[PDB]
Order: sequence, then structure tokens, then C-alpha cells
Amino acid sequence: TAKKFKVVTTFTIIQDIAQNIAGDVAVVESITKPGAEIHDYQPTPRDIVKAQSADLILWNGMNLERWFEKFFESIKDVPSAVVTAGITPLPIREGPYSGIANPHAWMSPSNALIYIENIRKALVEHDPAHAETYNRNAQAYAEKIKALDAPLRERLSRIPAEQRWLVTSEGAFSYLAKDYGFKEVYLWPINAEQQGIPQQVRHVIDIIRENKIPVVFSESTISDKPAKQVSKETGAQYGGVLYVDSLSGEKGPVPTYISLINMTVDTIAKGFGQLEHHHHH
Ligand SMILES: [Fe+3]
Repeated sequence: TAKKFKVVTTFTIIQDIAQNIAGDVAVVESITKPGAEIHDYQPTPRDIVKAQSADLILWNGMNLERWFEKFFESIKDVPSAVVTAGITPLPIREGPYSGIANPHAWMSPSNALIYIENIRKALVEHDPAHAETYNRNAQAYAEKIKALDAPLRERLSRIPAEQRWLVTSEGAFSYLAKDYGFKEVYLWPINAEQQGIPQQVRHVIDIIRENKIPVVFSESTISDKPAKQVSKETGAQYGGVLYVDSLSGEKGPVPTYISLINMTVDTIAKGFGQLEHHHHH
């Protein structure tokens, strides 16, 4: 058989999901590389050539990729497909992007089942010669995602309802927090060049003090300094780096979509746990 069906995605979470559905019969490549900021990414000549060479382009939609529309004007005769059809959007409530959908829908495992379904449909339509391989790989991979729900829930189970505050830098965890009963606090609603972050840093400092929230987090594609400022001024621990916008590289700590969900939930649970330094009181 000749060269495989080539799929190009806008960022790495879609790439890894799509690659599991594709298995060995298609090659899935990501426009943005691990670690790169994906909201205001600036496409390069490599990105255009890679997209022009694909047989299918997958993107998130929900205004995640602010660059995609201009980028896509420069690609001729490549079909695109949004992978979030059927997602129920949560709105951004503050800032210059109030009213636009919060696009980080993949942070909910049960939304991943909708991503998988939409990717599977797109692949079967545009490469029907391998339809049965996509359908079987999509089914098998949905079962892996469904098996995550019960252990993720167990991992968070000793944080009582009123202590479940998720304090992060980007408000990128709203779909995860909704599924698992967390109240979200963020330093900015969504990545962008924007006013109001120093103000919000001080608003969040007050919320942590009033509710005795023990931990705050940052994310892997943005600067950890505002979160460290919050930790310094409140006494809350800096709980480390959460992954939402990007996987790591293939040899780093978060190589797959499932690992991103597990590491993020585990890092959250470790931030609330009492297993630090201990004395005999
Ligand atoms: Fe984001």
C-alpha cells in the first residue's frame, strides 16, 4: 500500500486523540509543537506546507485557535472539520472575551467521548477505505477514556465538597471542575494579551485568604509568576504545573491525552493532601 492518509491537527491534544483512532493506517501531525502557546500562536511556513499536504485538517473550534481563520485562507482544497460539534459550551464570564465560549472542552473525559466521535466520523468520511479500522479503534479508545472516570473520582474523594476550589492561572479547567464538583478561580479567564491581571491577582489573593484554600497552580505553556505571586502573598502552596493546552514531548512527563488527564488530576489531589513534612506533636 502507498503513503498513508495524512491528517493535520491544530494542537497536540487533538493529535494524540486522533492518532489513537487512526492507529497504523493514518499519520496524524500537529501544527503546534509540545509546549507552544496555542491561543495566539503565529503560524510559520512549515505549518502552511504541512497543512497544504494533508488530506484532512482537524481543529477545535469554539474560538480556541484565533489564528486558524487567517491560516486556513492560505490552504487550498484541504477539507477541515471541527471536532467539538455536539459539545455544550461553557461561557467565559469576565474580561475582554466575556460571552465567547470557553474552548477547553477536552479537559472533561466525557467530552473526550464527543471529540472521539467527531474525529471518527471525519476520518471515516474522508478515508472510507479504512472505516472499520477507525470504528474499532474509536470504540476501543472510548472504553479506555470511560475507565478513567471512577479512579479520577476516587483520587479526589477525600477533598470535602466545600474545600474543592481549583485555583489556576488560565481559567482553562471549567469543564473538568464542573464534572468533579470543583469551584474554579483563575488569574485570567483565557490566554490573551489583556489588561486586568494585576487586579485579578489581588482579587484571588483575597478569595484564598477568605476560604483558606491551600494550593494554587499554573499551566505548562504560560508563565508561572502570577501563580507564584499568589502563593507568596497568601501562604498557599504552589502546587505545580498543570497540563491543559499542550501535551509534553514523547519522552516527557505528559505524552498522551490520558496521561494529561491523570497527571492533572493527580497533581490537583497532591496539592490538597496532607502528606508533606510531619512531626510528633
Ligand atoms: Fe488555553
